Amino acid sequence: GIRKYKPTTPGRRGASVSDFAEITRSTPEKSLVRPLHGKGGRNAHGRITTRHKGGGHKRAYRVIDFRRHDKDGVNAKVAHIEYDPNRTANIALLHYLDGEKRYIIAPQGLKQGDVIESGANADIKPGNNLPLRNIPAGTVIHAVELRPGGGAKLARSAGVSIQLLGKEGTYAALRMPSGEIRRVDVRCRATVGEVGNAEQSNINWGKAGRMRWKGKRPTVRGVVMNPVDHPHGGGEGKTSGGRHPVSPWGKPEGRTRKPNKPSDKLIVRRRRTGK
RNA sequence: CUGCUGUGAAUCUGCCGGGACCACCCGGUAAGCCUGAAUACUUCCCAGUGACCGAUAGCGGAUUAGUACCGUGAGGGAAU
RNA sequence: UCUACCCAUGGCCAGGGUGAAGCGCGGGUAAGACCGCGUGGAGGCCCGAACCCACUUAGGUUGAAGACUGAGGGGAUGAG
RNA sequence: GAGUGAGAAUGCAGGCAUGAGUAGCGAUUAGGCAAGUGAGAACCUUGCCCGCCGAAAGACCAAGGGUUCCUGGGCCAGGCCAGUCCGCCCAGGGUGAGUCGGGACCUAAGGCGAGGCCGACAGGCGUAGUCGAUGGACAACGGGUUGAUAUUCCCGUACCCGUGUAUGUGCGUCCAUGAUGAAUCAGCGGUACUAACCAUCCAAAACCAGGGCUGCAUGGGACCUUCGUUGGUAGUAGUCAAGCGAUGGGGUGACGCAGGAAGGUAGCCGUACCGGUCAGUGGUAAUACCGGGGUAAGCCUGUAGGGAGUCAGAUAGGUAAAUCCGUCUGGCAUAUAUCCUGAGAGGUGAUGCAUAGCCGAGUGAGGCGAAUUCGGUGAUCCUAUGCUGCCGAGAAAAGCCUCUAGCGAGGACAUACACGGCCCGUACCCCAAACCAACACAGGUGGUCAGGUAGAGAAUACUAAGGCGUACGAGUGAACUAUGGUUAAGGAACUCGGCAAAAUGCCCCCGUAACUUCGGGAGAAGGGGGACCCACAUGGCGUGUAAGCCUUUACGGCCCAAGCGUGAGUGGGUGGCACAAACCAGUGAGAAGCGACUGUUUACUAAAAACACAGGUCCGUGCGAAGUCGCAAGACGAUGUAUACGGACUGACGCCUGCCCGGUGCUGGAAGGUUAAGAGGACCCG
RNA sequence: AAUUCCUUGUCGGGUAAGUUCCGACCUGCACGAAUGGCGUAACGACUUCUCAACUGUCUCAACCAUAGACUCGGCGAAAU
RNA sequence: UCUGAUCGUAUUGGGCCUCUAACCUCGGACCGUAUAUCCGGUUCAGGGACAGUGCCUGGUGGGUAGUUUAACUGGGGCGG
RNA sequence: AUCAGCUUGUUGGUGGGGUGAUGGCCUACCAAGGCGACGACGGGUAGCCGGCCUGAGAGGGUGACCGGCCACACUGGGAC
RNA sequence: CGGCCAACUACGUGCCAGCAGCCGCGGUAAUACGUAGGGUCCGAGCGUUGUCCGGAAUUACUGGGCGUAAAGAGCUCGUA
RNA sequence: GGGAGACUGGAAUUCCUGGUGUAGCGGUGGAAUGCGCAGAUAUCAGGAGGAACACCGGUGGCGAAGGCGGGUCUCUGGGCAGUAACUGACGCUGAGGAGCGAAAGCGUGGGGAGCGAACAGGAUUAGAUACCCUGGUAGUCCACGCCGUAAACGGUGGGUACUAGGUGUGGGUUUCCUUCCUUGGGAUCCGUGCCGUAGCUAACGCAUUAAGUACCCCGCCUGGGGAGUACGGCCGCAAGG
RNA sequence: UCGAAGGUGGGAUCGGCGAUUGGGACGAAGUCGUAACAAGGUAGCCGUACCGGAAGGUGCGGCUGGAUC
RNA sequence: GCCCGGAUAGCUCAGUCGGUAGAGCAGGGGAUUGAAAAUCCCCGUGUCCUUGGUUCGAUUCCGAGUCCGGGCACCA
RNA sequence: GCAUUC
Ligand SMILES: [Mg+2]
Ligand SMILES: [Mg+2]
Ligand SMILES: [Mg+2]
Ligand SMILES: [Mg+2]
Ligand SMILES: [Mg+2]
Ligand SMILES: [Mg+2]
Ligand SMILES: [Mg+2]
Ligand SMILES: [Mg+2]
Ligand SMILES: [Mg+2]
Ligand SMILES: [Mg+2]
Ligand SMILES: [Mg+2]
Ligand SMILES: [Mg+2]
Ligand SMILES: [Mg+2]
Ligand SMILES: [Mg+2]
Ligand SMILES: [Mg+2]
Ligand SMILES: [Mg+2]
Ligand SMILES: [Mg+2]
Ligand SMILES: [Mg+2]
Ligand SMILES: [Mg+2]
Ligand SMILES: [Mg+2]
Ligand SMILES: [Mg+2]
Ligand SMILES: [Mg+2]
Ligand SMILES: [Mg+2]
Ligand SMILES: [Mg+2]
Ligand SMILES: [Mg+2]
Ligand SMILES: [Mg+2]
Ligand SMILES: [Mg+2]
Ligand SMILES: [Mg+2]
Ligand SMILES: [Mg+2]
Ligand SMILES: [Mg+2]
Ligand SMILES: [Mg+2]
Ligand SMILES: [Mg+2]
Ligand SMILES: [Mg+2]
Ligand SMILES: [Mg+2]
Ligand SMILES: [Mg+2]
Ligand SMILES: [Mg+2]
Ligand SMILES: [Mg+2]
Ligand SMILES: [Mg+2]
Ligand SMILES: [Mg+2]
Ligand SMILES: [Mg+2]
Ligand SMILES: [Mg+2]
Ligand SMILES: [Mg+2]
Ligand SMILES: [Mg+2]
Ligand SMILES: [Mg+2]
Ligand SMILES: [Mg+2]
Ligand SMILES: [Mg+2]
Ligand SMILES: [Mg+2]
Ligand SMILES: [Mg+2]
Ligand SMILES: [Mg+2]
Ligand SMILES: [Mg+2]
Ligand SMILES: [Mg+2]
Ligand SMILES: [Mg+2]
Ligand SMILES: [Mg+2]
Ligand SMILES: [Mg+2]
Ligand SMILES: [Mg+2]
Ligand SMILES: [Mg+2]
Ligand SMILES: [Mg+2]
Ligand SMILES: [Mg+2]
Ligand SMILES: [Mg+2]
Ligand SMILES: [Mg+2]
Ligand SMILES: [Mg+2]
Ligand SMILES: [Mg+2]
Ligand SMILES: [Mg+2]
Ligand SMILES: [Mg+2]
Ligand SMILES: [Mg+2]
Ligand SMILES: [Mg+2]
Ligand SMILES: [Mg+2]
Ligand SMILES: [Mg+2]
Ligand SMILES: [Mg+2]
Ligand SMILES: [Mg+2]
Ligand SMILES: [Mg+2]
Ligand SMILES: [Mg+2]
Ligand SMILES: [Mg+2]
Ligand SMILES: [Mg+2]
Ligand SMILES: [Mg+2]
Ligand SMILES: [Mg+2]
Ligand SMILES: [Mg+2]
Ligand SMILES: [Mg+2]
Ligand SMILES: [Mg+2]
Ligand SMILES: [Mg+2]
Ligand SMILES: [Mg+2]
Ligand SMILES: [Mg+2]
Ligand SMILES: [Mg+2]
Ligand SMILES: [Mg+2]
Ligand SMILES: [Mg+2]
Ligand SMILES: [Mg+2]
Ligand SMILES: [Mg+2]
Ligand SMILES: [Mg+2]
Ligand SMILES: [Mg+2]
Ligand SMILES: [Mg+2]
Ligand SMILES: [Mg+2]
Ligand SMILES: [Mg+2]
Ligand SMILES: [Mg+2]
Ligand SMILES: [Mg+2]
Ligand SMILES: [Mg+2]
Ligand SMILES: [Mg+2]
Ligand SMILES: [Mg+2]
Ligand SMILES: [Mg+2]
Ligand SMILES: [Mg+2]
Ligand SMILES: [Mg+2]
Ligand SMILES: [Mg+2]
Ligand SMILES: [Mg+2]
Ligand SMILES: [Mg+2]
Ligand SMILES: [Mg+2]
Ligand SMILES: [Mg+2]
Ligand SMILES: [Mg+2]
Ligand SMILES: [Mg+2]
Ligand SMILES: [Mg+2]
Ligand SMILES: [Mg+2]
Ligand SMILES: [Mg+2]
Ligand SMILES: [Mg+2]
Ligand SMILES: [Mg+2]
Ligand SMILES: [Mg+2]
Ligand SMILES: [Mg+2]
Ligand SMILES: [Mg+2]
Ligand SMILES: [Mg+2]
Ligand SMILES: [Mg+2]
Ligand SMILES: [Mg+2]
Ligand SMILES: [Mg+2]
Ligand SMILES: [Mg+2]
Ligand SMILES: [Mg+2]
Ligand SMILES: [Mg+2]
Ligand SMILES: [Mg+2]
Ligand SMILES: [Mg+2]
Ligand SMILES: [Mg+2]
Ligand SMILES: [Mg+2]
Ligand SMILES: [Mg+2]
Ligand SMILES: [Mg+2]
Ligand SMILES: [Mg+2]
Ligand SMILES: [Mg+2]
Ligand SMILES: [Mg+2]
Repeated sequence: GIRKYKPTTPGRRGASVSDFAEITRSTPEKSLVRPLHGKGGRNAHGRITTRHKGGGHKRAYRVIDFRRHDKDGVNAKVAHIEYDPNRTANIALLHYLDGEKRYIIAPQGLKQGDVIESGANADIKPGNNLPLRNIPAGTVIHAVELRPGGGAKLARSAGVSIQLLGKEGTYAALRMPSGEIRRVDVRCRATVGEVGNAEQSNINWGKAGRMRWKGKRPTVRGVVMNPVDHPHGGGEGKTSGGRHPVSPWGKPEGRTRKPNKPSDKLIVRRRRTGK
């Protein structure tokens, strides 16, 4: 759920925080943690290539299993649900009967002690991962591969899910969280369920400093820059920019998907805008 | 004459040049290679010359001179 | 090697206030909501040194200083 | 034949005038006298005083500097005066490490980068690697000594890596003691070649206007075959048992922020005891006063605190194997049981070292040397990489431990003796005239120690240890300027404006409005008390010794007179103009505009109403995405996946956000009009 | 009106006196709904107006001390 | 053979559906390789004569670059 | 009730004081009580009664004179 | 002296001047206006205003109501 | 069809994809905006998605009222009859108070087919901020809160006893006639309708389901307007109650 | 010690005036529509919401205190 | 003040070529109605602001004057 | 279909 802060200070008025109710353990698996460091939005040239990044809390990477392909038939039990800094969803530590320990995105409703299984023979129960071929149409799924063996790429953020609409030949038709309908190979893997932590979107961060903790630097509006800095810059007093809205690099607001991408053959229709 | 991109021949009745192009004459024999001398220059070494300078001149530098000193640095840079 | 921003790894923030959530107990009820009393120690929270700023004013203005000094001023567990 | 004629280009170089014997001589501490030295003394030396700093202007470092350090000498440059002095000049001397700070150890960001990929060339990136501390690991403390170094030399006592010899205990390759487990022959049931048995489904050919045969398909039991069962051979021959053990596997290393409480110690304040003083004053001979009232690492011991279940069977998940780790099943556990970890107390180290004083004797060296108990207070240091809470969820590698793989005939451990322990730094300055500042410059410079009395305090006042008086002085009641001080009566009449001053200020009680997002507003406002002495008081509270009580007798527990410390209140008295006494230390109230708020900004005339902000909407983006850097490769976005990411405008919150798609963008469409190169090649011309 | 030229608009309030300020009117030169409109508790070294207290800001200036100024000795510039 | 309607044999262009073999894959596995999210090879699984990239060509193109933007004038601008 | 909470000598106790007398009447200590929708605490109005006026009565209104109580004596306080 | 409510006609103005407790009377023929004659009720008094009760069963105890006139809480549960 | 949760079914509207196929479709009192000719409407197939549940289905059932209808399953409330086994007046009502409470509306997050305030055009008209037409946003739907009103009506407060009958219908019991046919008929208990006596009512009407005859408790009225308004207060995010 | 009057302070509460501004009632023969009463020419009314010079219009749910059949 | 555009029926607006003055509303007379309004049918209404000039002829093509809308009156 | 007022 969401816990609302009391208005004891201007910075806290209106703000809220996760109740972290699903969290069972406060520390990660040592053997599944890798180091991570901040990039500040700078690339190999040391140039800022993504603005508004830097200054966030230090965090470590939990190795998430996005393939789940080498454990068909080996059941696992959910040992813990824990917080991950690197994504909106929570993560579930699985103990396989192999004695292997792996992290997976925690689906909605998955509790400690549940049994999870993988592969063609698995039951259609939240957290079970199996080829789309064996997933009946109409089911809600997440963490879907784009290419067989490529690893889960779609529907990974907290609360999101994909609906498997149907199967025809080698392809399954999927409705994306965005609403776009697209085809994927039926050999591609998916996990049954929605993604957990769906309440996170309702959090009111409350104050500038908390976004700084999350690594977001301030965004200066174009209209308050000078012409040399931004096409919207300039003018005496307040202005609307003095021209059609453009990026800081002058690109107009239009479609930016490249024409004639090969994936255009797999896309049935694009998302609808302003429905 | 020559680069890149397409297209793409004939072995002497051949082919290529004679300022679009054609004919006729003339010259030559492409898509293989090598080649001394006459020409250009002087960090450095030797022997000399000047209706050239003679210490604010002549080299930035006749004197610890690319030194002292200035500059983060590239670099600037004396005076005796 | 100034300055702007970022990355990694360390350090620093006298003293004094206020009293969030949570927890516990007692009222209250059919159970609650709710209400007292503790415990608790939250916060770009409060007052205020170090420290970081530079709001007002006087002096300096061939300065002690190519931007400073005195007197007050702001932030001071944090976007430090 | 000309580098041939200067008065001027805010011309250039050198020398030198004018201003002028003028302005200055660089803080907010301050010097004085006596004596000495010397040609010369306000400034040098010594003594006695005075003053200043004392979270520093004291003490120790990093960075930086580079001989500035010590001794002797110098005094025509330098020092804002003089100079016998100097951070200046000259000569000589001075820096000693297995343990300190680094390397020979380890990695972070980042750098470089074998091959490599990309790029006309130049080059751009980057893999394996290899560097790179601000972090990880790793062995020493106290005292003494030189003119100048000292955890480095010496003394005392330790600790950590190596090497050789000797001696003594067990452990063994070959001998042999213990230990397991596998091939194969032979006696048995369900897989199951294959011909059939049973149940069930279908119609080629099909009869007639529903009926049969045959074949096909599926499931069950059964012969061959094969797998499994249990008798022999085969513990026959194999294999394993002493240690070393990874470059490989697994643990640990291994981590945030806030917040106490508790238990300690350093330090400080007293005190038993010890040594000693009479400071020419009215009183004060021990009753008063002054000085001591010390001592590390290490090694014993294992308290407060914190942290943990253990054994057995199975396993190939851990890029091979595993007795290790992980996982799953069983049995036994809630104990002050056991073990790990760990402040401190105590013991030892220490018959030593050190010290208040006292001898003589002055160049200042040397000898002798007392007491050393008990309490109180108390850390920002230690237990603590702990514990509790929270969300923003908090390096790596080596090292260490363990596991096998693999090495193995020799090897492990203990004691004694004799030895090795490399390289670089080490002087001195280091909040400063020795670093950054052109200067012996009121600026700047990270870290470590933190005495006392007032006090909440690292504020502030005075002051101890220690360090300074810091480099022009001497005079003098001018105006005037600066910096402080006081002011009759009036009290904003000043002025653009209460600018600047003045005022308020502390602690404990009482008492506090509109409005509100119910948190606030609020220290709202307004008001009362505060000194000293005595009594209550041989009281209350903290601490806690003797005695006493309990016990799991120990580094136990309970209680506790005395002793020490310490408020708060009540009553009475006493003194002043004043009791927050000095220093220190909110002015308050009513209302409007703008911005919600804490923040950010024009280094050096603007700090704001500008920027940011949490919140909102739109647009883009389906994934080496969109966007951005790049010629590319590649990178960031993101080890993210539409509850995400980028861009645009708006800017907490409350109530709301109307009409226009003609213009110009953006999105979609393609029936018309128009339209490139490429195709075509009529006809015409030479 | 941080927007109003005319304009010190007009009326009310505050003052002995108010081109500023507060409340209104609407004749909006030339407001207006995310270059958001209208409000808003809390917050401000922002800007504006009023009051209490307080004062050398003033009526109106006087006196004291220190650093310069001034005198003597030493050193000894500068712009022009 | 011609006004013109048609069928099959060639030649040659346009569209559309497929196929695999060029080409592509930051999809999997394996090897070079002790080490290796580089790179290369092998192979499997997908795209596929499309895409990408040469050359030629028409658009969009203040994203960037070089430049232009007169004179007269009772100062210049505006007007003329 | 368009007035829901009020009270700290306030509610009770003991030892004193006080009065003609009982009693927080006063006082020191001790206990934490007392009064309230059977309207406490507030606000408004009013001297009360025998009676009078009206009315079939019940009731409504009223308190001049006469008679009984109470209260005050320019306003507020005090005692002798 | 219209009806309540005892007591009527003429003249004068004609929605004027005026009357009135209520309903209502005055618009050139008024028993309601003004005057006169007559009449009626009271009489040293008669009228008017104010005030209270009655009529008012119109706060209904005696002594009223709530389907449609004013009036059943939107519906339950339950405290005194 | 009393409530709650979960899952699920088909018809139809809309959209999408693809055939077939053209030039009209759509709409009205009559038209026009509108949708088409870039391939609509119509017709066929497939897909998506949301909302409401035809027939059964009634002046019938259940619920305190508001209300409740596709199916299935799970959890759960009330009512009625029969039997008198049990308790032994434990009852009734209820100022304040608490809870529930259509639709609209409000907050946050989803969803959005159809419908549709506002908003556009078209038409009508003197005008037409309407009625009619074409579109169309909040909303209507879901999750969790808030709001607390309706002609929330039987315009009829709750409990109890009594006072001619007749006739429908829903849920139980029982006696007879007997085929044992059974809507055969009777009696009885509990609902729900119609019609009618007595009695009541100003009348209309009510009439064993009272507005009759009586007892207990609550709420409410006191001429029409001003006004269910102002002020104060309480509640609410606001609207407002 | 207690203590009238007096002083100071921040609030309670009851009123009066107030530029400007809200609605209410009444008034003669004014202006604009025609919403209600008949099916009042779109049945009316109730709650609520949005809109419009005004009456009022429209949506959602409700009522008959609704005509014709 | 400078530069534009205006000025036509009672009102609001077209017209322009040098040979014109036309629309909607209002007004007047009929019709419809018991009577108004709405509606329907016949009618009337012009220095084309003033002013001079060109021309055979001016609403029209020039210059001037009055009145009225727009864009400007700036830099120290 | 339309049909306001006195
Ligand atoms: Mg790099
Ligand atoms: Mg951004
Ligand atoms: Mg997370
Ligand atoms: Mg968010
Ligand atoms: Mg911004
Ligand atoms: Mg700007
Ligand atoms: Mg630009
Ligand atoms: Mg502007
Ligand atoms: Mg979006
Ligand atoms: Mg040629
Ligand atoms: Mg050659
Ligand atoms: Mg010479
Ligand atoms: Mg020279
Ligand atoms: Mg430079
Ligand atoms: Mg240098
Ligand atoms: Mg703060
Ligand atoms: Mg700054
Ligand atoms: Mg000066
Ligand atoms: Mg300062
Ligand atoms: Mg201050
Ligand atoms: Mg302050
Ligand atoms: Mg502060
Ligand atoms: Mg904090
Ligand atoms: Mg010359
Ligand atoms: Mg000369
Ligand atoms: Mg000269
Ligand atoms: Mg001179
Ligand atoms: Mg002079
Ligand atoms: Mg002078
Ligand atoms: Mg001087
Ligand atoms: Mg000095
Ligand atoms: Mg002397
Ligand atoms: Mg001196
Ligand atoms: Mg001092
Ligand atoms: Mg020296
Ligand atoms: Mg020396
Ligand atoms: Mg010397
Ligand atoms: Mg000298
Ligand atoms: Mg000198
Ligand atoms: Mg690296
Ligand atoms: Mg590289
Ligand atoms: Mg290379
Ligand atoms: Mg290294
Ligand atoms: Mg280091
Ligand atoms: Mg030394
Ligand atoms: Mg970790
Ligand atoms: Mg004496
Ligand atoms: Mg010890
Ligand atoms: Mg001793
Ligand atoms: Mg040293
Ligand atoms: Mg220096
Ligand atoms: Mg200095
Ligand atoms: Mg101190
Ligand atoms: Mg200090
Ligand atoms: Mg100095
Ligand atoms: Mg001096
Ligand atoms: Mg003086
Ligand atoms: Mg004075
Ligand atoms: Mg005075
Ligand atoms: Mg003044
Ligand atoms: Mg003045
Ligand atoms: Mg003024
Ligand atoms: Mg001031
Ligand atoms: Mg002051
Ligand atoms: Mg205030
Ligand atoms: Mg006195
Ligand atoms: Mg601000
Ligand atoms: Mg603050
Ligand atoms: Mg601020
Ligand atoms: Mg500035
Ligand atoms: Mg400033
Ligand atoms: Mg945002
Ligand atoms: Mg890209
Ligand atoms: Mg936009
Ligand atoms: Mg803005
Ligand atoms: Mg387009
Ligand atoms: Mg004004
Ligand atoms: Mg005025
Ligand atoms: Mg105003
Ligand atoms: Mg604007
Ligand atoms: Mg808008
Ligand atoms: Mg806008
Ligand atoms: Mg704004
Ligand atoms: Mg400020
Ligand atoms: Mg002086
Ligand atoms: Mg002098
Ligand atoms: Mg192509
Ligand atoms: Mg340009
Ligand atoms: Mg050029
Ligand atoms: Mg010009
Ligand atoms: Mg001019
Ligand atoms: Mg011009
Ligand atoms: Mg007594
Ligand atoms: Mg009275
Ligand atoms: Mg009566
Ligand atoms: Mg009579
Ligand atoms: Mg009565
Ligand atoms: Mg009466
Ligand atoms: Mg009545
Ligand atoms: Mg009744
Ligand atoms: Mg009624
Ligand atoms: Mg009712
Ligand atoms: Mg539900
Ligand atoms: Mg179609
Ligand atoms: Mg169709
Ligand atoms: Mg009840
Ligand atoms: Mg009630
Ligand atoms: Mg609703
Ligand atoms: Mg709304
Ligand atoms: Mg809603
Ligand atoms: Mg919504
Ligand atoms: Mg409710
Ligand atoms: Mg109601
Ligand atoms: Mg109803
Ligand atoms: Mg009702
Ligand atoms: Mg009844
Ligand atoms: Mg019945
Ligand atoms: Mg009846
Ligand atoms: Mg009745
Ligand atoms: Mg009313
Ligand atoms: Mg109301
Ligand atoms: Mg009110
Ligand atoms: Mg008024
Ligand atoms: Mg009507
Ligand atoms: Mg109607
Ligand atoms: Mg109508
Ligand atoms: Mg009606
Ligand atoms: Mg409407
Ligand atoms: Mg309706
Ligand atoms: Mg200007
Ligand atoms: Mg009319």
